Amino acid sequence: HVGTFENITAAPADPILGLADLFRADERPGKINLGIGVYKDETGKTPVLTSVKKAEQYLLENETTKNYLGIDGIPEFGRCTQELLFGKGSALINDKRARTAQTPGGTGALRVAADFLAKNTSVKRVWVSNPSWPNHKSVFNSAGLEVREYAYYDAENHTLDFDALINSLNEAQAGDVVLFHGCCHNPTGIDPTLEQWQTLAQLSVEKGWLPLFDFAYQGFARGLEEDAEGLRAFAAMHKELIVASSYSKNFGLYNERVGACTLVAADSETVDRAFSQMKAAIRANYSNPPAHGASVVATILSNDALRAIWEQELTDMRQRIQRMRQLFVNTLQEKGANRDFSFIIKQNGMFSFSGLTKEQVLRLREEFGVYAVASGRVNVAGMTPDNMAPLCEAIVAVL
Amino acid sequence: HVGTFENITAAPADPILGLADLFRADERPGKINLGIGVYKDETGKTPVLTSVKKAEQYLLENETTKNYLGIDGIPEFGRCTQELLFGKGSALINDKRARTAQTPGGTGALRVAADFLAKNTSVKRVWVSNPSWPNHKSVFNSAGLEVREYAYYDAENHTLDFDALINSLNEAQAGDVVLFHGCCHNPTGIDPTLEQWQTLAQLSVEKGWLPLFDFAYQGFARGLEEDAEGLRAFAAMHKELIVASSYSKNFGLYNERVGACTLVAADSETVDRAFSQMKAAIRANYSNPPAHGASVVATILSNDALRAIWEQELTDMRQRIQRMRQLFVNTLQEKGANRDFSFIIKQNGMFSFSGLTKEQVLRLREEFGVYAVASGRVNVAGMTPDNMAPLCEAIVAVL
Ligand SMILES: Cc1ncc(COP(=O)(O)O)c(C=O)c1O
Ligand SMILES: *Cc1c(COP(=O)(O)O)cnc(C)c1O
Repeated sequence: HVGTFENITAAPADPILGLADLFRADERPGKINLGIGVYKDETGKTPVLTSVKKAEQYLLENETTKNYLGIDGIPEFGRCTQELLFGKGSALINDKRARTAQTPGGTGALRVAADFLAKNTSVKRVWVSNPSWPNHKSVFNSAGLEVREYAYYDAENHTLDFDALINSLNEAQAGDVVLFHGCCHNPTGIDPTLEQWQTLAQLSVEKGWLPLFDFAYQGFARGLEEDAEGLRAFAAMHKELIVASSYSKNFGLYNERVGACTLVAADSETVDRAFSQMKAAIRANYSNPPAHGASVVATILSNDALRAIWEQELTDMRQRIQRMRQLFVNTLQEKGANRDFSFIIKQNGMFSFSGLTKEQVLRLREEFGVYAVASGRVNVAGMTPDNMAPLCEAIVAVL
Repeated sequence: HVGTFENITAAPADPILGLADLFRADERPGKINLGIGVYKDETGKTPVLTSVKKAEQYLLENETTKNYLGIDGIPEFGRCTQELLFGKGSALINDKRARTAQTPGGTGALRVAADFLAKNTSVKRVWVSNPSWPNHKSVFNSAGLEVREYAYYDAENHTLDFDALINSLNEAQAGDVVLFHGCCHNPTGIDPTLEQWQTLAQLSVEKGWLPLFDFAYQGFARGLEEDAEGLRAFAAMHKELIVASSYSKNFGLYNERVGACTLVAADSETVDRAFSQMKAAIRANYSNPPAHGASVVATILSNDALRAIWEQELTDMRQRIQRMRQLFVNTLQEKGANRDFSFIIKQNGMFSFSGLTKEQVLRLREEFGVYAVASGRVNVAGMTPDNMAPLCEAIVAVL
């Protein structure tokens, strides 16, 4: 008989991860990796947060069983997640209009929403920004959903092309899903202003879109509450929406897969009905979520002492990134750059388009050991005082 | 605009988890839970294994980062998993014919395999035993695969109907997937004999099936090596096969979601080619797997001192279940059951069909607070010397 795997086509190379393999292979000393997708501290390390170590020691001393969690995970983890997203006194919580499922990471939350929508609604189309996180298309496609793109990035002024965004979403029908990055847009770091959020919220209601928010970087732009203003503007006007949030970055719990899918409906009776089908899609996927990572988050957010520690560690991460953004611009200037890189200061989060062509990105990698994604995206959190000067010297040399 | 979630139908109750929710709510003090497949010790607790607590202490004091694992997880975890499945000096291992991905539990391993098959091959049908774990149909249906049933259990004699098995499977065409329980068949507890396994291994290669092994209870029938004989018979004869395994139960790591999906192809080139697509299906699902549980398992299996403790803890779990099976049969006769329950002694694992009708199972729950699955499956590992007498008095009362 002929094998079942005989004529399987090899999968293409992942953009972000395909670079990590080429970097680890590079035997040259001093190589710099700006294609990473995680945070690094002043010494180039991705440490475990102090609040997390404390929480983990408490769990080691007090856990008496590893018995299964419910399909939707730790209840306290859900309550605290909804407070972070909507605010302590949100009407969505008091009206019992939101239900939250603990998921393996923000990716798991997007996949659960995709499976839920594909199997239980007439949704057939998801609209994603161009550019966006490359994995968005894979997740919704995995459920058989068509993914269309809407305009976003003005590569001339390094700003949000709001006029083209509206025009490109003209063909988005009622009942279509429109995906928004809550804050720190990946990869451009360009976020709508509060006024622009409100315009989109109003337009979303008139057009009949189902908004889906991807919230992976709460606390990395301006602050916890500030970074949720855009979502809460939608929450105030919409009867229904979906939020896929992640704690991978703002708790440094990347490999513990800590995320949440939050479902909002018109009333308590409708969200409970819908949520039962979301739990069914989780049951047929991974059954129930991993406990350790979410227990840490729940312990920290429910303990005032630990939460004060965590919030300061998040501030330390946010402030270091802004300093590197400023130091990056000043050092490029110091090293003789004629191109204006001021837009870097105006962008939020770990990522920004350097504006380098693929040809310049290629020269950095093979000629200077500086590794960036082919799109020109660079992780500002991968920059340190020790590597800033070599990095900038390389960039200037290819401009 | 009408809502997208307005016309969603509530999901039905899970045959296993819907029962567990009822048990937690029951206020009667003498209630007994024989439903969910979770181990209980002599005191009715589900403790953390001592080896696990020690491994978790090591991790707490030596982990320096939570950085993402690779899509396929911890390497040593994958290596140790293949040794348990195939043996120390397996030809599959030395020939580099096997690839293993760490997955969120055994369920996650099933969904990953299903997603991988539905999107990269011509597989349309999956053959699952009748009866089987209820979630099997849900996992493969959600990936878009049709599920056909083949005969297995002889309800009159309480044994394996090996004739009806071979007959119903003659309708399975080449390229179809046939799911086998590696050991401790859920829910019957009847496993094929080594002679019957070898008969199925030979019939499989002839008809061109794609074997899929669900291995959730390795070490609970007779032993680690002994429980892999059936699989290792297929492995020494097949060019391709898939093994979804779980560490939820033999490590008591339920809520940390520790499993593996192992892919076997004809040669190292085909397996790496197919595995690249499996890693793609994982990326579009949960991205990468949770570390804590798998790290514990790898720490234990790689340290001879810890492993020695774990192997003894697993032996005690296996033996206690066997003692409860004997005690269960002896006590039923003591309490006046008359019917012969000797077949329970010949069944392996946690689960056994009590032979009770759905109506008797219903009476046990409403009238006596004894909670079993509607199929009559009872968890022997939930029986203790303290709850054996009330449990058996209730069963005799409904006979
Ligand atoms: C036969 C079978 N397959 C798969 C599973 C799922 O195991 P896990 O909890 O690790 O997802 C179980 C759990 O009971 C099982 O009995
Ligand atoms: C990182 C990221 C995710 C996924 O986060 P995980 O918790 O690692 O799964 C989703 N969306 C965006 C925009 C991200 O940057």
